[PDB]
Amino acid sequence: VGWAESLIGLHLGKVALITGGSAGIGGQIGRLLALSGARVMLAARDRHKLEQMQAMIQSELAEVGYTDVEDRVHIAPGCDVSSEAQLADLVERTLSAFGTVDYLINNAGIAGVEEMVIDMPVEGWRHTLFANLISNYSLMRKLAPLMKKQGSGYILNVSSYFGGEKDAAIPAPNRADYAVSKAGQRAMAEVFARFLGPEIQINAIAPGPVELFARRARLILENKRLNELHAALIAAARTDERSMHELVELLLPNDVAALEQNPAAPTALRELARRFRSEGDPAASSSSALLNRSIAAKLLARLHNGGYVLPADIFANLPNPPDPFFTRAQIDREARKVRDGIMGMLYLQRMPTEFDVAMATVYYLADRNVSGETFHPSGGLRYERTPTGGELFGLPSPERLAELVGSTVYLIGEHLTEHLNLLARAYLERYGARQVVMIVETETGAETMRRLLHDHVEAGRLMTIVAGDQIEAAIDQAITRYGRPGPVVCTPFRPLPTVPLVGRKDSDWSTVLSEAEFAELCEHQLTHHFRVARKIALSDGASLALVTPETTATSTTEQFALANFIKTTLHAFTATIGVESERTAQRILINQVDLTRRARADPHERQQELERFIEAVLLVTAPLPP
Ligand SMILES: [Mg+2]
Ligand SMILES: [Mg+2]
Repeated sequence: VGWAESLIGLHLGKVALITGGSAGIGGQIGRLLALSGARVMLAARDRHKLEQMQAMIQSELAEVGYTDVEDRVHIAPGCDVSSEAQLADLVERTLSAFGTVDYLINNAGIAGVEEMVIDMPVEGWRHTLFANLISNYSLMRKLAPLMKKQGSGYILNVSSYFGGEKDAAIPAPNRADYAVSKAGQRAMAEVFARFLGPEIQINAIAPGPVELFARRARLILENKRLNELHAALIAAARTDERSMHELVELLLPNDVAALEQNPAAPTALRELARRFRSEGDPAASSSSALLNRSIAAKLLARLHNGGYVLPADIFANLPNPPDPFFTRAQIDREARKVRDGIMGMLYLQRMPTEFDVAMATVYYLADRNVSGETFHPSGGLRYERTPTGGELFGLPSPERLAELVGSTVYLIGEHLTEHLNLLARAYLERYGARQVVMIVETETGAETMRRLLHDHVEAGRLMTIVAGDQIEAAIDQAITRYGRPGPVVCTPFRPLPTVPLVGRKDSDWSTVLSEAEFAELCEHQLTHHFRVARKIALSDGASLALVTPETTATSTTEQFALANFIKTTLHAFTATIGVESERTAQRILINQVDLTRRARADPHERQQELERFIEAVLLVTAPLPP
């Protein structure tokens, strides 16, 4: 009798580790697993919140008739999952308390940087990947050996609808780091299942929206002001002789009315001011002041990152608009717009509670016959998605191909020398590009490409730059010395690793892909492209192709799995920055080109494989006529 009845015995005899276990979905999964008879370890940062969650669950267990409830619910406070050292301590603490872990519930997540890519610090991106994605691999790598040795285990990654679907990506503007980490959580389950079977199940859950929008609305309105100011300054500079520095000085009085009426100001800035007044709330200082110090700092960074020369202290004396910069009426209005938009996307016109999602998840965990899947414990969304892995294709139109004549091409890479050689020669010999800038990682890479392209090096058509781990500064060098690019083709510097992804039942797994190697994989195959895109998305007229890693007939099955992991995970990034790029005055296109095809299965077939690559890249880097 009672709603927990459905649960008694459901997970009896299991030991579960739940990260982010002090609140939200994770706390409810921990609660319901304990009611179902599992011993649970709840991991989180704040001791107090985790203590009160422990006390609530233990009280509920005793209420249902469990005895010795202290033995059934343990906590691991101070656990920052972005710290590899603290993940090691968590596993030690959990094994000492309970012995082998049966269920790894990878639930901890941080929201991330919550900015557009062009405003997203590289270290904040990396931190989100460590907290939300690399942490899931790390705990799997520590717990799967014991699971396989005992003959059973279960890894559940708590992804999100923001991570997309198996064969379709979803844009998540202002959340690219988060969306990438969510897509990676799903892709990890999709590609590791064949290696972790038969002993270990690995699945993801991807709930849709779950039960304030005010902070989110806040961010949207501040973002809007930043984007509108940036876009107006870029537009004004196209038809005004003054330097960007001189144009930004027009903003320093921080006075909407004075700017609208300044006959020395470019019309784009006067029209912007007229817009802020006409569309604003009279009680909001954003209707009478152009910006605040927070928005001003982000604007200055965009301009610097786009190559504009301005003093670091240009906004040091900017007058500070009085609170509220946006009124609660403005914030609540945008919040209701966000809410109503999500409610409108749900087929069922209701969102689940955290309890509902956890209950469905805890029933799902009892199913012993599924692996490699993403379960949707809530779902039914009208969001548009972008199918991934469409194959058949050809050359672009002759009108678009002719537009490459005289263009400046950037190629980035090092490992894929045959791809880089053929692409450079296609642009230069076949389509009359003026010059190719070859941006490599090392001097040895540079010498290799200079050797392969010696004729074009001698003729001044092929320039090489050595980027090292300073790709942003290398792009700046290319822009200053050789001019802005049209095509930019971004291939990974590094090949995929050649290591096993699982160990033998009785082995120590010492040769299996390490936690540190997994982080390096993300650095070289995801963050590499993020860093290039972050810069190129400020370069007007660029067409960026992000290229994911190769697999050949000599590539291992582990490399094929890692290539598919990267493909899926990067498609979340590509879809997101595509939408974000619509908000800047700079005209940029961003597309992804996948080298590894769907199935694993002589010098002629190779050269046609490479020729389809060339055609793919041309189809997304040739500019459409204006
Ligand atoms: Mg100008
Ligand atoms: Mg654009």
